[PDB]
Amino acid sequence: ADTIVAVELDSYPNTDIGDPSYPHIGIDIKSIRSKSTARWNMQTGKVGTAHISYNSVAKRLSAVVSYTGSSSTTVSYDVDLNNVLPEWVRVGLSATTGLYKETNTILSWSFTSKLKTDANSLHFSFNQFSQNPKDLILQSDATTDSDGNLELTKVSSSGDPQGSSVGRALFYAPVHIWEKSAVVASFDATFTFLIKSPDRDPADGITFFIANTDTSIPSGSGGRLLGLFPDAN
Amino acid sequence: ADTIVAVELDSYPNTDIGDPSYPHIGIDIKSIRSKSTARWNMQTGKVGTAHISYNSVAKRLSAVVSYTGSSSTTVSYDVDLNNVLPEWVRVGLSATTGLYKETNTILSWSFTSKLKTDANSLHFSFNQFSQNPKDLILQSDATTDSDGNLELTKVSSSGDPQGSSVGRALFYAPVHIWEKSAVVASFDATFTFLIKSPDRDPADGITFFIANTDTSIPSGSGGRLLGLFPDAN
Amino acid sequence: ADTIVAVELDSYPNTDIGDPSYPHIGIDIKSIRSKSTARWNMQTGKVGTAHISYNSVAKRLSAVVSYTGSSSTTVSYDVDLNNVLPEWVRVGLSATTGLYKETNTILSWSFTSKLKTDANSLHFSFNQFSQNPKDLILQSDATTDSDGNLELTKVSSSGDPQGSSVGRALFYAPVHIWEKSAVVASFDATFTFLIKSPDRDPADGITFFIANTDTSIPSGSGGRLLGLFPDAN
Amino acid sequence: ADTIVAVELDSYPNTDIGDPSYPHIGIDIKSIRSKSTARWNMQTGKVGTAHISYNSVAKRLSAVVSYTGSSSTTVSYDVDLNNVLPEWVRVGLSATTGLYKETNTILSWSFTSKLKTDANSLHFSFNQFSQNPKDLILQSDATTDSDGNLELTKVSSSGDPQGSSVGRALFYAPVHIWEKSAVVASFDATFTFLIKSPDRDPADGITFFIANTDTSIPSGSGGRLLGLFPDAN
Ligand SMILES: [Mn+2]
Ligand SMILES: [Mn+2]
Ligand SMILES: [Mn+2]
Ligand SMILES: [Mn+2]
Ligand SMILES: [Mn+2]
Ligand SMILES: [Mn+2]
Ligand SMILES: [Mn+2]
Ligand SMILES: [Mn+2]
Ligand SMILES: [Mn+2]
Ligand SMILES: [Mn+2]
Ligand SMILES: [Mn+2]
Ligand SMILES: [Mn+2]
Repeated sequence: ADTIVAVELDSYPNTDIGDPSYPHIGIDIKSIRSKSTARWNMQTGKVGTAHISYNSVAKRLSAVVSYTGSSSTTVSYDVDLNNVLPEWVRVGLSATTGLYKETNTILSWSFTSKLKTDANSLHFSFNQFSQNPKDLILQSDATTDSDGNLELTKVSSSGDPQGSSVGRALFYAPVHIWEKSAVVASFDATFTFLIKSPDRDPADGITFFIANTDTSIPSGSGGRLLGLFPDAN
Repeated sequence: ADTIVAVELDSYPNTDIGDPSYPHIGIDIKSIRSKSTARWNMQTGKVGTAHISYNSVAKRLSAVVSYTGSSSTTVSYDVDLNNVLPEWVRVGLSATTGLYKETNTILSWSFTSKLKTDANSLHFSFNQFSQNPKDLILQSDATTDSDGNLELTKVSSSGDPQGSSVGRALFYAPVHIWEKSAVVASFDATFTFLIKSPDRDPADGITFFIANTDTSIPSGSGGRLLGLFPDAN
Repeated sequence: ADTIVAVELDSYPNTDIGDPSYPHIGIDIKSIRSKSTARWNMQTGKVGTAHISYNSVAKRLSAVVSYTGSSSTTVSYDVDLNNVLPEWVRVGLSATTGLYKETNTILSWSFTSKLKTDANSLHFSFNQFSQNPKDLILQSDATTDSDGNLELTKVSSSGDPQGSSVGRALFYAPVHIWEKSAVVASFDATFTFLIKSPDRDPADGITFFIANTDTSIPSGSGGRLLGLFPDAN
Repeated sequence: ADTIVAVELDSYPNTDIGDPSYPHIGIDIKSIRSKSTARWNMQTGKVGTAHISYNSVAKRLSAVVSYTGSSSTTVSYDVDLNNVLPEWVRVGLSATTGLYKETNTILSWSFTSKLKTDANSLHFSFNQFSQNPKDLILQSDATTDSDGNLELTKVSSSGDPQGSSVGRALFYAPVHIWEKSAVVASFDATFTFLIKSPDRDPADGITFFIANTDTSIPSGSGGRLLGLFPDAN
């Protein structure tokens, strides 16, 4: 299986598998069962912004989600990512839909990682996406539309979101997030998203994640498993 | 008085005023009495590197000091800097010497701050310093030498450090580290230093600090007070 | 007098003083009489974007102005800026109005300069401006409005532009754009603007400029002189 | 065949194929026969630095090579790279040796490309290289040594350079250097190198190049052809 670290924007509460009884954002460390979660006042229909940051010294993975002119949602979890993730990784975005749906549009995405022992670094940012982006590995249904937006999950020609869909987008170049005796390593990511839906209770969510470089959509990882895990353990 | 936040590289143990009985690095929040300290295996004579980072979401000020081919020293303190510092600040470097001395040479210094509500930012970096640097506010004895290094404390023409000296260097432009309803704010700083000394027990240390924009060397802030505070409260 | 280098977005054709008989953008080197100009298809009422770049090796100052979904305007001039500008400078934005008016709103502004001999650098960017920005030197009428925009020239409470106005905004920290034996130096700047006007022929324009660090609005530098020069020589 | 743009640090004068009768750096546009060259006061044994920059507005490819405490070598060529290169490319470093040899060690390499229509970007930098770098495509003999240096051409266990060797290193992620109606696109690259040799006349050189994303070492592209072209046309 893969090794996964992620910040989930969980729109549908799957109380049966540990999820709180309300939309939320959480930090997942090798398990869909978030190590930490926080109430997310979902603004279906409005453009949101997610910011994720971490550094090997403070060892505190944090994330904040906001919408113009409205309070933000934040979540943090203390953990030394060097204990979880391998030295070389690929970073990406994933999203799913199940019985209930929603659009999982990504309008922009930037990422920066630095490894000091000087200081090697990788930084990329898309304010728009082109169809057939050669610097992205699109998995599942994920695709880029004519507007320059990244649709992680299927969206009809009418723009209507489809259920039971899954997709991911990984940056092409692997990233060296750590090495023995490195002095400090850090990474920061930001993405803007647009979740729309005709459903009274939209599902399932969007995530920013980091995994082994050969990561792929696990068998039956749809719906409540945000396309990151094979099961709910 | 000033409002000060700092990461101190305390070379001399002043046990009388809270200091541990060994060289150390610490985080000071409006008091020379560090809120958190860690043992610093001082490498007198070798070039060291300090890295300081913080973001408004994780709210954890961290710092790591290292030397080539040798373990590093780290220290962190959980605190919401928005509660301590004013919205506009100036960042700088300070250093002192008392009865016992040491050189407090700065070879390079970089700093980055971002404020998102987009994202305003300020970034500067010196790999060398020119004499009469117009983008630095030099306070006390602090000066730039012919080699392009910043000498925070007095150093004889022979290169010998002098005791009872104090100096600071602030970046010229004020920095807006926070604003109401900002989504996230962060800053990161790095500097390389060279502390040399003929003394068996060198003093007193070097700090990276953030304070009110009109900050200045407090009356009798020399020696064990690292040129940041008027007293030891 | 001051030493000035600038990229002018000249909205009003002052044919009497060398100006072409149409709105234009030009590169000015110590003279309002541009060394090079190009036809500017002014989009009064729409948000424009200006990008200015230069490096000591290619020695070619360039600038491009564009508006969404419409062709751009470009202008270049080969010149070694080390022959014109002093080693330390301040960069800024200026704008004016005369008999005829227009708003000269700046929505964002970023700047980056690098000097290698390593590589010292300065970078700042505002996606919004706060009233009473401590990292800007506002000259003349220039002010920040409640929306977070920079109004270089007077704008009535109703938003109506006023004639015979002048204003400039300089970044606070001086910039070291060059030093003897430097290997390469470069700078890049971008700003977005909004020029509105009830006039059939709006005036006078907006500029990005670089000058001596103590530069100020020259006596009677209003109107066609874009607040940069004392006369039209 | 491939589409190649490159800055060559040509250490051996192959006068028969257009080369000047002295070591030189040049800009090659789809031909080993440089469109522009300049005398290179080669400092065999000392660490050199190369800086390459270009932007779609000025349309002037430039490069400068220097060594500590000694004059630099510069070369420029006016050309709209959008006419030569395809929209998606891969950037890299290449080097060769023929009858005569030299080491072609790369100590660091950074690259930045921006495409505005906002502003997509890619930036990476290595201050050291790890063996088996997953974010580099190593071609030919190119390899990373235990010191963290990139050896483009074969170097014996004793550190002695070998003749008749060729190698290249490409960054893993493709780069989108241009798109229709883009406002401005730019790229900048820097690398430090170490060329050593026991030969009275070392060969053959090092280059930074940009080519089609599937570029590879052309058949018999060794020696004077710097591993970029199949012939000398
Ligand atoms: Mn970098
Ligand atoms: Mn951040
Ligand atoms: Mn319901
Ligand atoms: Mn910035
Ligand atoms: Mn950092
Ligand atoms: Mn002792
Ligand atoms: Mn920099
Ligand atoms: Mn640019
Ligand atoms: Mn008219
Ligand atoms: Mn970028
Ligand atoms: Mn450059
Ligand atoms: Mn010879």
